[PDB]
Amino acid sequence: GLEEKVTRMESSVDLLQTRFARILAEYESMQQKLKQRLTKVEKFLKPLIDTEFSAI
Amino acid sequence: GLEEKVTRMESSVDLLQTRFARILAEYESMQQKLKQRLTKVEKFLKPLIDT
Amino acid sequence: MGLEEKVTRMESSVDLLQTRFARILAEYESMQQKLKQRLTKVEKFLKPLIDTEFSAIE
Ligand SMILES: [Zn+2]
Ligand SMILES: [Zn+2]
Repeated sequence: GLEEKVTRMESSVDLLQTRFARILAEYESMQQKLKQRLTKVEKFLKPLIDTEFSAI
Repeated sequence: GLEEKVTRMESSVDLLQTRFARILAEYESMQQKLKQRLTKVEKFLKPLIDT
Repeated sequence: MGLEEKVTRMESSVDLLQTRFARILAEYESMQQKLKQRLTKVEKFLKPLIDTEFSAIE
């Protein structure tokens, strides 16, 4: 019965990794979009930032 | 012998899954707050930033 | 032979799972802190600038 249990556990752990992989992929994809958005904001503001702090 | 080892691996997976669920939940919640904050900021700069 | 072999392989898979994720978790905390710092600088610059130069934007 033990070998049966461990055989099944293999597929269960595989299922878990597949779930995890997708949840992570989605988190990272969103993280990626926030960075892109943030970077556009920083680029847009760069001239204003420099106007406040950097001569010439 | 092997029964106790397998039991211990079941518990490890259990703990790991639980750590994952809770920790990813805390990261997703913080990510939402960052999105909200970024959306406010962008609202100030529209429609200029989009153009 | 079959049983012991599965137990051995399973031990290794579970170790790998736990290590992989300790590593992913470290990258997240790092990228999230950096994102927060960047956003915070933007916010801290933009509020007083709006207030003093571009006031109707609010
Ligand atoms: Zn100025
Ligand atoms: Zn091990």
